[PDB]
Amino acid sequence: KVFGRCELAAAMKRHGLDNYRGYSLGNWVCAAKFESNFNTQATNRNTDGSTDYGILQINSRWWCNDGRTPGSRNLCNIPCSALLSSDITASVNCAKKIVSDGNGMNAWVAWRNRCKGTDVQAWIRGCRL
Ligand SMILES: [Cl-]
Ligand SMILES: [Cl-]
Ligand SMILES: [Cl-]
Repeated sequence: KVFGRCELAAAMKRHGLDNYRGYSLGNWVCAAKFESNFNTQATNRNTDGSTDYGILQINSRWWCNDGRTPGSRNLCNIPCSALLSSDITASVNCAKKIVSDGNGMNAWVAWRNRCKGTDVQAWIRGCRL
């Protein structure tokens, strides 16, 4: 599923991400934009052989199992394929664990490089939330 911007903002809001660990909703929408272009089916292979999955490009190196990332962990206790669903529940629940891990949203390289410190409120402008 390719979410509309406000569609995803509303989905993220109802799933409890607005100000989760102090990150306003626009931060999450911005991260999703640059990680996946709002596409739940986004996947990308990393140089180390792990793969990023879904709307927030969650990495099999640590967070999910895909059976093809040797020596990795599965800290969200989920198949990586669950992170590709049209329903963002699994991705959101796992994201909550990731952002609580120590470095906050810096865990998402695209957030650090493209969202952090910017006017992220613009990402939820005009949205019915
Ligand atoms: Cl957009
Ligand atoms: Cl915001
Ligand atoms: Cl933080």
